[PDB]
Order: sequence, then C-alpha cells, then structure tokens
Amino acid sequence: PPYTVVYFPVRGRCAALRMLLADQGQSWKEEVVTVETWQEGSLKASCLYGQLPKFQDGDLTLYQSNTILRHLGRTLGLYGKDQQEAALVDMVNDGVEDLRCKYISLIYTNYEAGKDDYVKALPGQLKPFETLLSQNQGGKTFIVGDQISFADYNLLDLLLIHEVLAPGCLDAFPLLSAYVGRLSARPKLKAFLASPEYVNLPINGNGKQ
Amino acid sequence: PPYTVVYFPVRGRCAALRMLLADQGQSWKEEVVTVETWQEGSLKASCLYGQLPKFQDGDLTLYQSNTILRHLGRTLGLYGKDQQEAALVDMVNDGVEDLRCKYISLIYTNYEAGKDDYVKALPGQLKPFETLLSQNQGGKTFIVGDQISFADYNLLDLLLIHEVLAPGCLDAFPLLSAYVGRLSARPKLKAFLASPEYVNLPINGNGKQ
Ligand SMILES: N[C@@H](CCC(=O)N[C@@H](CSC(=S)NCCc1ccccc1)C(=O)NCC(=O)O)C(=O)O
Ligand SMILES: N[C@@H](CCC(=O)N[C@@H](CSC(=S)NCCc1ccccc1)C(=O)NCC(=O)O)C(=O)O
Ligand SMILES: N[C@@H](CCC(=O)N[C@@H](CS)C(=O)NCC(=O)O)C(=O)O
Ligand SMILES: [Ca+2]
Ligand SMILES: [Ca+2]
Ligand SMILES: [Ca+2]
Ligand SMILES: [Ca+2]
Ligand SMILES: [Ca+2]
Ligand SMILES: [Ca+2]
Ligand SMILES: [Ca+2]
Ligand SMILES: [Ca+2]
Repeated sequence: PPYTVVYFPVRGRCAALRMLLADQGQSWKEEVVTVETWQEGSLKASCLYGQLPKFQDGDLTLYQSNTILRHLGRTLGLYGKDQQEAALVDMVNDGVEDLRCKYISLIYTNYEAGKDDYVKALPGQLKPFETLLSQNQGGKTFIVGDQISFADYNLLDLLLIHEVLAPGCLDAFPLLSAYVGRLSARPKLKAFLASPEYVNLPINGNGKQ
Repeated sequence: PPYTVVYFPVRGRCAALRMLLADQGQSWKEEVVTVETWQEGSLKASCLYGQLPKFQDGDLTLYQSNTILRHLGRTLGLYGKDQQEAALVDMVNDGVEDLRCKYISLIYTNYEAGKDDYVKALPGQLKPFETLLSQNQGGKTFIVGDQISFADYNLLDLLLIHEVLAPGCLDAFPLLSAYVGRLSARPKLKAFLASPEYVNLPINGNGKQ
C-alpha cells in the first residue's frame, strides 16, 4: 500500500484520516504499536514530537494528525475550490480540533466528575457547525463548498464520538443530524465504518467513551 | 488598511500573525476589545466559536489564530515551494500550537505550582525544533526550506515568550538561539518588535509571563 499509518490500537486521532483514506478509495497499511512496545522507549525517541500517529507517504514521513489530514487534503484535492474556501476549511478543522482537545481532556483526566458539565455545555459547542451548514447550500452538501474536504471527515468523527458520549446530543440540530446520516451512507465510508478494522477498536485508550 | 485584527489588548495568539504582517510590509487595523465590552456578551455571541481573534481580509471574516496564519501563508506565499514543503510547514506549526497550548495552560491555570515542572520538561519540548533546523541547511535559513513561512513567525513568537518565562532556556540550543537573533534582526520585524504597538502590550491577559 502507498500509505502507512503507525498508531496505537485505538480510533482516536487517526479515525478521521482513516475515514478519509477509505472514502477516497485509497489503500494503506496499519502498523500497530502496543503500550508495551511504546513503554520500551526507542520508537518514542525516534518520533519528532515523541508521539503518534506517524504517517508515511512514499518516502515522506509526517507526524501530527491535522498535518496528515491537510497533506491528504492538499494532494487528493479535498481543500475547497479556492483560497477563500481553503481558509473556511481550515477554520472548520481548527474548530473541530479545539472541541477534540476538550473531549480528550474529559475522557482522560476528568470523566467521572466532568461528564455532566461537559454535556450541559455541549450544545453550545456544536451549534457553530450547525450554523456553518445553514450557510452553505442549506446544509445539503458539505461543511464548506460543494465538494467533500478533509474537514468533513474530522467533523464527522467528532460528531460520531459525541453521539456515543451523549446519545441524542445531535437531536436539536437537524442539519448536523442529516449531515451525519448522509456522509455515513457514502458507500466506501459506510463499508469502512462497518468493517472489523474500525468496529473492533476502542474509541479511546482508557476504556472510556 | 486591507486587514483588521479584533482582539483583547494582549500579544497572545495574535503576536505571530502581527509579526508576519509587519515583516511582510502589510498594513492593518487593530480593533481592541476590553474585558468590559467582552463581558457585555453581544460581541462574543456573534463570534463563530465564541472567541477572539477575529480577522477581516476584505469581506472575508475569519476566526481561529492558525486559520489566519495559514490564510496569510497561502495568500502571501509563505507556505513552502511545493506540496512536500507545505506539509512540513504544517507539521512545524502544529508542533508550535501544541507547546503553545501547554504554555497557555501553565499561565492561566497552574502557574504557581506548575512552573518548575514545566521548565524541567521544556528542553524536551524545544529539541524537536532544533532538530528540524539541524536538518535544513545547517539551521542557517528557515525552519522549512529556503524561504520564510507562516510557521517561522509562530515558532519565533513561541521562542521569545519562553525566554521570558524561563530566561536562558535556549542556551542549550545553538541553532534556535541563532535563529531567534537572525529573524529578529530582519529590518521590518526588528522595527515592529521595537514599536509601541508591540512593546506596550503584555504577553498574556492575567499579569503572568
Ligand atoms: N497534536 C498531536 C497530538 C498527538 C498525541 O496526543 N499522541 C498521543 C496519542 S493520540 C491520543 S487521542 N491520546 C490521548 C491523549 C494522550 C496524550 C498523552 C498521553 C496519553 C494520552 C501519544 O502519542 N501519547 C503517547 C505519549 O505522549 O508518550 C496530533 O494531533 O497528532
Ligand atoms: N483556538 C482558538 C483559541 C482562541 C482563544 O482561546 N481565545 C481566547 C483569547 S486568546 C488567549 S491566548 N487566551 C488565553 C487562554 C484563555 C481561554 C479562554 C478563556 C480565558 C483565557 C478568548 O477569546 N477567551 C474569551 C472567552 O472564551 O470568552 C484560536 O487559536 O484562535
Ligand atoms: N501552492 C503552494 C502553497 C499553497 C498551499 O499550501 N495550499 C494549501 C494550504 S493548506 C491549500 O489549501 N490549497 C488549496 C487550493 O489550492 O485551493 C505549495 O504547494 O506549497
Ligand atoms: Ca489496510
Ligand atoms: Ca475535490
Ligand atoms: Ca459534575
Ligand atoms: Ca433526531
Ligand atoms: Ca496599524
Ligand atoms: Ca515566499
Ligand atoms: Ca511544583
Ligand atoms: Ca546563550
């Protein structure tokens, strides 16, 4: 396969770029890193920022999940039609990353005490994406413009894991709800989402979701 | 001016994009939002993600500091020479963002008790950028390729504020040390760094640095 994903045995920060690769009909190898292998120390010391994922595209080696998304966006043409749309795509993805950071903080450092405060705050955090949809062809296509972008895959992942965290959290947002149904139904993506290599991984690395 | 920056009266997440604009000979307007105006709520409610900075380039309104950097990178030609370099620029900026998030967490939530632990870990956090320099023309040009990129401006800001937090922290890193001196001496940037509109703002908004 032309691509390699090196990551822990979780969906985590690779879920979106995997969806992107599958949906775009690309093949890739998964190199799995166990917690035991990681704690040995050598792989970690060879990573630019001491962390995974690590990504190989031919002889190009990348770290940083959003760097990989943007690289795939750039090279597969999933980055809007012009500089104006590209800025909007970035704006969406940066918003997705901000909420992803908050989600990761809850999961790994404060799940038990923090969950209901997080869920009470969640509608306010999702609304900006509903508003973006409302402003683009009535929410009937994609988050930016009329072609899919890397930001769509990242947003879709974020929505999917929040429905697991808080089932029904999207019920107050008709555009986001139809959007999730619509993108998920894209044939290659639907098949990937139902496959063992997706379904049989946990969302996070600590048993929580 | 063709650009407007709407922000709190701090350097914060606007320092890099201001350095970029100044160094690239651009003019721009500063629209300042006081804590009192922000508390009133109406401006905040109008912001896409409820936060600043807000950036205007003509009738294009952007939110998210790194979206603004990437936008200016794209439109002003500070994004590498090809697709591979663009990926590397992204990789650097995402690394800078990660450390900035840690820096901000320290400053605003845990400065008193957490500073010693932060400073101890700091060499491990700066080494990646030294390594990147060592692999690009002996560290004698820019963080990626032969021309300046938006990532350089963000890295430069990150380095400057860490020298204030922990004076001498760059002493162990020859290439980053020389890099800071070299970019700081670029004529338009040198002038900006010495101007009241930079010098008379605090780095952060809580009195700590
Ligand atoms: N900005 C980076 C973040 C990479 C990252 O957080 N990687 C994690 C895995 S990805 C993820 S969703 N993990 C949850 C957050 C976490 C961070 C650090 C330790 C444990 C959990 C990792 O490698 N941890 C091991 C280590 O730091 O030694 C990116 O987007 O790729
Ligand atoms: N990902 C965004 C982050 C924007 C951001 O954090 N804006 C802060 C200002 S920028 C900064 S460096 N502030 C320090 C961190 C902070 C965050 C939230 C509240 C207070 C301080 C803000 O608007 N706070 C007001 C509010 O949320 O009501 C970006 O990069 O632009
Ligand atoms: N063309 C330059 C830089 C431009 C660039 O990086 N473009 C990316 C920025 S992440 C993009 O959004 N391209 C979308 C488009 O061409 O519409 C290169 O290949 O280095
Ligand atoms: Ca495979
Ligand atoms: Ca396309
Ligand atoms: Ca609680
Ligand atoms: Ca429903
Ligand atoms: Ca001005
Ligand atoms: Ca250039
Ligand atoms: Ca301490
Ligand atoms: Ca020195």
